Amino acid sequence: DEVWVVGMGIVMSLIVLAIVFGNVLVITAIAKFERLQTVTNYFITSLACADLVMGLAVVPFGAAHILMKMWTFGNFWCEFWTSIDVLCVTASIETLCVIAVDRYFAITSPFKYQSLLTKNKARVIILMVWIVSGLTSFLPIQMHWYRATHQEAINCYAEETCCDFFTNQAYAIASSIVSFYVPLVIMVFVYSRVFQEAKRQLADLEDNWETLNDNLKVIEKADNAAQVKDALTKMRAAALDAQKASPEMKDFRHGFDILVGQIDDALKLANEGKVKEAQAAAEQLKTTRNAYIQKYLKFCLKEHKALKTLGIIMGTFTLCWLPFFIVNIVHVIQDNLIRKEVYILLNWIGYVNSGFNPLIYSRSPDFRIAFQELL
Ligand SMILES: COc1ccc(CC(C)(C)NC[C@H](O)c2cc(O)cc3c2OCC(=O)N3)cc1
Repeated sequence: DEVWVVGMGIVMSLIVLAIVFGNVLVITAIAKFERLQTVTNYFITSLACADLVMGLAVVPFGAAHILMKMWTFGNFWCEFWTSIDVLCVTASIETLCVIAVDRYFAITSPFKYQSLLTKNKARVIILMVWIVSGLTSFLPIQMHWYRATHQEAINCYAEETCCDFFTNQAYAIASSIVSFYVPLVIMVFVYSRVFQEAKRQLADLEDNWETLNDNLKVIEKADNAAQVKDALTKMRAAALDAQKASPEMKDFRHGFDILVGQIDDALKLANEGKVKEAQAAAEQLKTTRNAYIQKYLKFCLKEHKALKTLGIIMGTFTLCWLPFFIVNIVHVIQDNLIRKEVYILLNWIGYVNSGFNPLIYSRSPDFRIAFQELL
Protein backbone atom coordinates (compact mmCIF):
# COMPACT_ATOMS: atom_id res chain seq x y z
CA ASP A 1 0.00 0.00 0.00
CA GLU A 2 0.98 3.65 0.37
CA VAL A 3 2.47 3.04 3.83
CA TRP A 4 5.29 0.91 2.42
CA VAL A 5 5.84 3.44 -0.38
CA VAL A 6 6.12 6.33 2.09
CA GLY A 7 8.44 4.40 4.41
CA MET A 8 10.70 3.36 1.55
CA GLY A 9 10.71 6.90 0.21
CA ILE A 10 11.68 8.48 3.52
CA VAL A 11 14.38 5.90 4.29
CA MET A 12 15.82 6.22 0.77
CA SER A 13 15.81 10.02 0.99
CA LEU A 14 17.67 9.67 4.29
CA ILE A 15 20.14 7.41 2.46
CA VAL A 16 20.55 10.07 -0.25
CA LEU A 17 21.17 12.78 2.34
CA ALA A 18 23.65 10.65 4.30
CA ILE A 19 25.62 9.73 1.18
CA VAL A 20 25.74 13.30 -0.13
CA PHE A 21 26.61 14.79 3.27
CA GLY A 22 29.41 12.33 3.97
CA ASN A 23 30.93 12.68 0.51
CA VAL A 24 30.83 16.49 0.51
CA LEU A 25 32.30 16.46 4.03
CA VAL A 26 35.21 14.32 2.81
CA ILE A 27 35.74 16.55 -0.24
CA THR A 28 35.68 19.71 1.89
CA ALA A 29 38.07 18.19 4.44
CA ILE A 30 40.56 17.30 1.71
CA ALA A 31 40.26 20.60 -0.16
CA LYS A 32 40.40 23.12 2.69
CA PHE A 33 42.51 21.59 5.46
CA GLU A 34 46.25 21.87 4.80
CA ARG A 35 47.11 18.49 6.37
CA LEU A 36 44.85 16.49 4.02
CA GLN A 37 46.51 16.78 0.59
CA THR A 38 48.73 13.70 0.59
CA VAL A 39 48.84 11.52 -2.52
CA THR A 40 46.67 8.89 -0.82
CA ASN A 41 44.15 11.56 0.17
CA TYR A 42 43.84 12.49 -3.51
CA PHE A 43 42.71 8.92 -4.18
CA ILE A 44 40.35 9.22 -1.20
CA THR A 45 39.02 12.36 -2.90
CA SER A 46 38.53 10.42 -6.13
CA LEU A 47 36.60 7.71 -4.29
CA ALA A 48 34.49 10.27 -2.42
CA CYS A 49 33.70 12.23 -5.58
CA ALA A 50 32.71 9.02 -7.36
CA ASP A 51 30.47 8.21 -4.40
CA LEU A 52 28.95 11.71 -4.43
CA VAL A 53 28.29 11.60 -8.18
CA MET A 54 26.76 8.14 -7.85
CA GLY A 55 24.59 9.40 -5.01
CA LEU A 56 23.25 12.51 -6.73
CA ALA A 57 22.83 11.07 -10.21
CA VAL A 58 21.66 7.53 -9.37
CA VAL A 59 20.14 7.14 -5.91
CA PRO A 60 17.20 9.58 -6.33
CA PHE A 61 16.74 8.31 -9.89
CA GLY A 62 16.75 4.66 -8.83
CA ALA A 63 14.40 5.56 -5.99
CA ALA A 64 12.00 7.18 -8.45
CA HIS A 65 12.31 4.20 -10.81
CA ILE A 66 11.38 1.71 -8.08
CA LEU A 67 8.72 3.90 -6.42
CA MET A 68 6.79 5.22 -9.43
CA LYS A 69 7.21 1.70 -10.93
CA MET A 70 8.00 3.37 -14.27
CA TRP A 71 10.68 5.69 -15.60
CA THR A 72 9.61 9.28 -16.31
CA PHE A 73 12.67 10.93 -17.87
CA GLY A 74 12.95 9.33 -21.32
CA ASN A 75 15.03 6.58 -22.91
CA PHE A 76 18.08 8.82 -23.38
CA TRP A 77 18.14 9.79 -19.71
CA CYS A 78 17.57 6.15 -18.73
CA GLU A 79 20.58 5.12 -20.84
CA PHE A 80 22.53 8.02 -19.29
CA TRP A 81 21.55 7.07 -15.72
CA THR A 82 22.61 3.46 -16.24
CA SER A 83 25.88 4.75 -17.71
CA ILE A 84 26.44 6.93 -14.63
CA ASP A 85 25.70 3.97 -12.35
CA VAL A 86 28.17 1.65 -14.08
CA LEU A 87 30.73 4.47 -14.36
CA CYS A 88 30.56 5.28 -10.66
CA VAL A 89 30.73 1.64 -9.54
CA THR A 90 33.72 0.99 -11.81
CA ALA A 91 35.38 4.23 -10.71
CA SER A 92 34.92 3.37 -7.04
CA ILE A 93 36.32 -0.15 -7.37
CA GLU A 94 39.21 0.99 -9.58
CA THR A 95 39.99 3.86 -7.21
CA LEU A 96 40.11 1.33 -4.37
CA CYS A 97 42.48 -0.77 -6.50
CA VAL A 98 44.66 2.30 -7.10
CA ILE A 99 44.57 3.01 -3.35
CA ALA A 100 45.80 -0.53 -2.69
CA VAL A 101 48.57 -0.11 -5.27
CA ASP A 102 49.53 3.23 -3.71
CA ARG A 103 49.75 1.51 -0.32
CA TYR A 104 51.93 -1.16 -1.92
CA PHE A 105 54.39 1.69 -2.35
CA ALA A 106 55.41 3.83 0.65
CA ILE A 107 55.50 0.45 2.42
CA THR A 108 57.87 -1.19 -0.07
CA SER A 109 59.79 1.61 -1.84
CA PRO A 110 59.11 5.01 -0.24
CA PHE A 111 62.31 6.27 -1.89
CA LYS A 112 60.61 5.92 -5.28
CA TYR A 113 57.27 7.03 -3.79
CA GLN A 114 58.18 10.52 -2.56
CA SER A 115 60.44 10.97 -5.62
CA LEU A 116 58.42 10.35 -8.80
CA LEU A 117 54.87 10.31 -7.36
CA THR A 118 53.62 13.84 -6.74
CA LYS A 119 50.27 15.65 -6.63
CA ASN A 120 50.41 16.13 -10.40
CA LYS A 121 51.06 12.41 -10.94
CA ALA A 122 48.19 11.59 -8.59
CA ARG A 123 45.90 13.87 -10.59
CA VAL A 124 47.06 12.26 -13.84
CA ILE A 125 46.43 8.72 -12.61
CA ILE A 126 43.05 9.70 -11.11
CA LEU A 127 41.94 11.19 -14.44
CA MET A 128 43.27 8.09 -16.22
CA VAL A 129 41.18 5.84 -13.95
CA TRP A 130 38.10 8.01 -14.46
CA ILE A 131 38.57 7.97 -18.25
CA VAL A 132 38.96 4.18 -18.28
CA SER A 133 35.83 3.75 -16.15
CA GLY A 134 33.86 6.20 -18.30
CA LEU A 135 34.94 4.35 -21.43
CA THR A 136 34.11 0.86 -20.19
CA SER A 137 30.76 2.05 -18.81
CA PHE A 138 29.39 4.61 -21.28
CA LEU A 139 30.66 3.20 -24.57
CA PRO A 140 29.19 -0.35 -24.29
CA ILE A 141 25.97 1.27 -23.08
CA GLN A 142 25.84 4.40 -25.23
CA MET A 143 26.76 2.57 -28.44
CA HIS A 144 24.21 -0.08 -27.46
CA TRP A 145 26.46 -3.08 -26.89
CA TYR A 146 24.26 -4.27 -24.00
CA ARG A 147 21.00 -4.55 -25.96
CA ALA A 148 19.14 -7.78 -25.20
CA THR A 149 17.54 -9.89 -27.92
CA HIS A 150 14.58 -10.77 -25.68
CA GLN A 151 11.62 -8.87 -27.07
CA GLU A 152 10.49 -6.98 -23.95
CA ALA A 153 13.92 -5.35 -23.87
CA ILE A 154 13.33 -4.04 -27.40
CA ASN A 155 9.94 -2.81 -26.18
CA CYS A 156 11.65 -0.95 -23.33
CA TYR A 157 14.37 0.45 -25.62
CA ALA A 158 11.65 2.53 -27.32
CA GLU A 159 9.03 2.62 -24.54
CA GLU A 160 10.27 6.02 -23.26
CA THR A 161 8.93 4.97 -19.85
CA CYS A 162 10.45 1.49 -19.31
CA CYS A 163 14.02 1.60 -17.97
CA ASP A 164 14.50 -2.08 -17.13
CA PHE A 165 18.16 -3.11 -17.33
CA PHE A 166 18.07 -6.07 -19.72
CA THR A 167 21.49 -7.28 -20.89
CA ASN A 168 22.62 -10.04 -23.22
CA GLN A 169 25.04 -12.84 -22.37
CA ALA A 170 27.97 -10.58 -23.31
CA TYR A 171 27.48 -7.30 -21.41
CA ALA A 172 26.52 -9.22 -18.27
CA ILE A 173 29.75 -11.23 -18.21
CA ALA A 174 32.12 -8.84 -20.01
CA SER A 175 30.88 -6.08 -17.68
CA SER A 176 30.50 -7.68 -14.24
CA ILE A 177 33.67 -9.78 -14.57
CA VAL A 178 35.87 -6.91 -15.72
CA SER A 179 34.46 -3.98 -13.76
CA PHE A 180 34.06 -5.68 -10.39
CA TYR A 181 36.27 -8.75 -10.28
CA VAL A 182 39.40 -7.51 -12.08
CA PRO A 183 39.84 -4.47 -9.79
CA LEU A 184 38.46 -6.64 -6.97
CA VAL A 185 41.02 -9.41 -7.51
CA ILE A 186 43.90 -6.97 -8.05
CA MET A 187 42.96 -4.90 -4.99
CA VAL A 188 42.51 -7.94 -2.75
CA PHE A 189 45.86 -9.44 -3.79
CA VAL A 190 47.71 -6.13 -3.52
CA TYR A 191 46.22 -5.30 -0.13
CA SER A 192 46.97 -8.78 1.21
CA ARG A 193 50.56 -8.18 0.12
CA VAL A 194 50.43 -4.75 1.79
CA PHE A 195 49.24 -6.24 5.09
CA GLN A 196 51.90 -8.96 4.97
CA GLU A 197 54.64 -6.44 4.16
CA ALA A 198 53.48 -4.12 6.95
CA LYS A 199 53.62 -7.05 9.37
CA ARG A 200 57.16 -7.51 8.00
CA GLN A 201 58.40 -3.89 8.19
CA LEU A 202 57.24 -3.78 11.85
CA ALA A 203 59.00 -7.14 12.41
CA ASP A 204 62.26 -5.68 10.95
CA LEU A 205 62.04 -2.58 13.17
CA GLU A 206 61.62 -5.04 16.07
CA ASP A 207 64.35 -7.60 15.43
CA ASN A 208 66.82 -4.72 15.15
CA TRP A 209 65.44 -3.18 18.35
CA GLU A 210 65.10 -6.61 19.97
CA THR A 211 68.87 -7.01 20.39
CA LEU A 212 69.14 -3.45 21.72
CA ASN A 213 66.69 -4.41 24.47
CA ASP A 214 68.66 -7.61 25.13
CA ASN A 215 72.14 -6.07 25.16
CA LEU A 216 70.79 -3.37 27.49
CA LYS A 217 69.86 -5.86 30.22
CA VAL A 218 73.23 -7.66 30.15
CA ILE A 219 75.02 -4.36 30.86
CA GLU A 220 73.85 -4.34 34.49
CA LYS A 221 74.78 -8.02 34.90
CA ALA A 222 78.44 -7.35 34.15
CA ASP A 223 81.63 -7.74 36.19
CA ASN A 224 84.28 -5.81 34.23
CA ALA A 225 84.48 -3.57 31.16
CA ALA A 226 85.11 -6.38 28.66
CA GLN A 227 81.48 -7.34 28.03
CA VAL A 228 80.13 -3.77 28.23
CA LYS A 229 82.42 -3.16 25.26
CA ASP A 230 80.85 -6.06 23.37
CA ALA A 231 77.34 -4.99 24.38
CA LEU A 232 77.77 -1.32 23.47
CA THR A 233 79.59 -1.71 20.14
CA LYS A 234 76.99 -4.08 18.67
CA MET A 235 74.30 -1.90 20.23
CA ARG A 236 75.86 1.07 18.44
CA ALA A 237 75.69 -0.93 15.21
CA ALA A 238 72.06 -1.76 16.01
CA ALA A 239 71.35 1.92 16.68
CA LEU A 240 73.12 2.94 13.47
CA ASP A 241 71.22 0.27 11.53
CA ALA A 242 67.99 1.44 13.16
CA GLN A 243 68.90 5.00 12.17
CA LYS A 244 69.44 3.75 8.62
CA ALA A 245 66.13 1.86 8.88
CA SER A 246 58.82 7.87 5.20
CA PRO A 247 56.64 10.71 6.51
CA GLU A 248 56.83 11.12 10.32
CA MET A 249 60.38 9.68 10.26
CA LYS A 250 61.55 13.26 10.82
CA ASP A 251 60.92 12.67 14.52
CA PHE A 252 62.38 9.17 14.13
CA ARG A 253 65.59 10.31 12.42
CA HIS A 254 66.24 13.19 14.83
CA GLY A 255 65.94 10.97 17.90
CA PHE A 256 68.65 8.59 16.71
CA ASP A 257 71.17 11.45 16.80
CA ILE A 258 70.47 11.68 20.53
CA LEU A 259 70.54 7.88 20.80
CA VAL A 260 73.86 7.26 19.05
CA GLY A 261 75.59 9.85 21.22
CA GLN A 262 74.50 8.01 24.36
CA ILE A 263 76.41 4.86 23.38
CA ASP A 264 79.44 6.93 22.37
CA ASP A 265 79.27 8.54 25.81
CA ALA A 266 78.97 5.09 27.41
CA LEU A 267 81.40 3.36 25.03
CA LYS A 268 84.12 5.96 25.59
CA LEU A 269 83.75 5.51 29.34
CA ALA A 270 83.86 1.77 28.70
CA ASN A 271 86.96 2.32 26.55
CA GLU A 272 88.93 3.49 29.58
CA GLY A 273 89.25 0.42 31.83
CA LYS A 274 86.50 1.82 34.07
CA VAL A 275 82.98 0.40 33.99
CA LYS A 276 81.18 1.18 37.27
CA GLU A 277 79.89 4.58 36.17
CA ALA A 278 79.65 3.58 32.51
CA GLN A 279 77.15 1.19 34.07
CA ALA A 280 75.30 4.32 35.22
CA ALA A 281 75.71 5.97 31.81
CA ALA A 282 73.85 3.03 30.27
CA GLU A 283 70.96 3.61 32.70
CA GLN A 284 69.88 6.63 30.63
CA LEU A 285 69.50 4.18 27.74
CA LYS A 286 66.34 2.88 29.40
CA THR A 287 64.93 6.42 29.37
CA THR A 288 65.70 6.68 25.65
CA ARG A 289 64.38 3.16 25.05
CA ASN A 290 61.20 3.92 27.00
CA ALA A 291 60.73 7.32 25.25
CA TYR A 292 60.95 6.20 21.64
CA ILE A 293 59.54 2.71 22.09
CA GLN A 294 56.55 4.81 23.19
CA LYS A 295 56.77 6.91 20.00
CA TYR A 296 56.98 3.77 17.85
CA LEU A 297 54.08 1.98 19.54
CA LYS A 298 52.09 5.17 18.86
CA PHE A 299 53.10 5.61 15.17
CA CYS A 300 52.82 1.85 14.37
CA LEU A 301 49.31 1.73 15.88
CA LYS A 302 48.41 4.89 13.92
CA GLU A 303 49.81 3.17 10.86
CA HIS A 304 48.16 -0.17 11.69
CA LYS A 305 44.87 1.64 12.33
CA ALA A 306 45.12 3.59 9.05
CA LEU A 307 45.93 0.39 7.14
CA LYS A 308 42.98 -1.39 8.79
CA THR A 309 40.70 1.59 8.01
CA LEU A 310 41.55 1.41 4.32
CA GLY A 311 41.15 -2.34 4.74
CA ILE A 312 37.73 -1.83 6.30
CA ILE A 313 36.85 0.43 3.36
CA MET A 314 37.80 -2.25 0.84
CA GLY A 315 36.14 -4.98 2.89
CA THR A 316 32.83 -3.16 3.22
CA PHE A 317 32.85 -2.27 -0.48
CA THR A 318 33.50 -5.92 -1.33
CA LEU A 319 30.88 -7.23 1.10
CA CYS A 320 28.27 -4.78 -0.20
CA TRP A 321 28.95 -5.27 -3.92
CA LEU A 322 29.89 -8.97 -4.15
CA PRO A 323 26.34 -10.36 -3.63
CA PHE A 324 25.03 -8.20 -6.48
CA PHE A 325 27.72 -9.29 -8.93
CA ILE A 326 27.42 -12.93 -7.83
CA VAL A 327 23.68 -12.92 -8.50
CA ASN A 328 24.39 -11.12 -11.78
CA ILE A 329 26.74 -13.94 -12.78
CA VAL A 330 24.44 -16.78 -11.70
CA HIS A 331 21.35 -14.99 -13.06
CA VAL A 332 22.51 -14.84 -16.69
CA ILE A 333 24.16 -18.28 -16.84
CA GLN A 334 20.65 -19.73 -16.44
CA ASP A 335 17.12 -18.52 -17.23
CA ASN A 336 16.30 -16.03 -14.47
CA LEU A 337 15.99 -17.92 -11.19
CA ILE A 338 16.46 -14.63 -9.27
CA ARG A 339 13.53 -12.26 -8.88
CA LYS A 340 14.02 -8.59 -9.72
CA GLU A 341 13.33 -7.46 -6.14
CA VAL A 342 16.26 -9.51 -4.80
CA TYR A 343 18.35 -8.11 -7.65
CA ILE A 344 17.18 -4.60 -6.72
CA LEU A 345 17.83 -5.31 -3.03
CA LEU A 346 21.44 -6.37 -3.58
CA ASN A 347 22.07 -3.59 -6.10
CA TRP A 348 20.75 -1.12 -3.55
CA ILE A 349 22.97 -2.51 -0.79
CA GLY A 350 25.76 -1.76 -3.25
CA TYR A 351 24.23 1.69 -3.65
CA VAL A 352 24.03 2.39 0.08
CA ASN A 353 27.58 1.35 0.94
CA SER A 354 28.50 4.76 -0.53
CA GLY A 355 27.72 6.45 2.77
CA PHE A 356 29.79 3.91 4.68
CA ASN A 357 33.09 5.36 3.44
CA PRO A 358 32.95 8.69 5.36
CA LEU A 359 31.96 6.82 8.51
CA ILE A 360 34.96 4.50 8.17
CA TYR A 361 37.19 7.51 7.48
CA SER A 362 35.91 8.97 10.76
CA ARG A 363 37.61 6.00 12.45
CA SER A 364 41.00 7.54 11.64
CA PRO A 365 41.79 10.29 14.20
CA ASP A 366 42.87 12.81 11.55
CA PHE A 367 39.69 12.58 9.48
CA ARG A 368 37.55 12.57 12.64
CA ILE A 369 39.15 15.79 13.87
CA ALA A 370 38.86 17.35 10.41
CA PHE A 371 35.15 16.48 10.19
CA GLN A 372 34.51 17.77 13.71
CA GLU A 373 36.27 21.04 12.91
CA LEU A 374 34.26 21.40 9.69
CA LEU A 375 30.98 20.87 11.55
C1 LIG B 1 14.49 -2.88 -12.96
O1 LIG B 1 15.52 -2.80 -13.90
C2 LIG B 1 16.72 -2.29 -13.39
C3 LIG B 1 17.19 -1.07 -13.83
C4 LIG B 1 18.38 -0.56 -13.31
C5 LIG B 1 19.10 -1.28 -12.37
C6 LIG B 1 20.41 -0.72 -11.79
C7 LIG B 1 21.68 -0.95 -12.64
C8 LIG B 1 21.72 0.03 -13.81
C9 LIG B 1 21.72 -2.38 -13.17
N1 LIG B 1 22.85 -0.74 -11.79
C10 LIG B 1 24.06 -1.07 -12.54
C11 LIG B 1 25.08 -1.76 -11.62
O2 LIG B 1 25.49 -0.82 -10.66
C12 LIG B 1 26.33 -2.23 -12.36
C13 LIG B 1 27.58 -1.71 -12.03
C14 LIG B 1 28.73 -2.15 -12.71
O3 LIG B 1 29.99 -1.63 -12.38
C15 LIG B 1 28.63 -3.11 -13.73
C16 LIG B 1 27.36 -3.64 -14.06
C17 LIG B 1 26.22 -3.21 -13.39
O4 LIG B 1 24.93 -3.77 -13.76
C18 LIG B 1 25.02 -5.14 -14.12
C19 LIG B 1 26.06 -5.43 -15.19
O5 LIG B 1 25.91 -6.25 -16.03
N2 LIG B 1 27.23 -4.63 -15.11
C20 LIG B 1 18.61 -2.51 -11.93
C21 LIG B 1 17.43 -3.01 -12.45
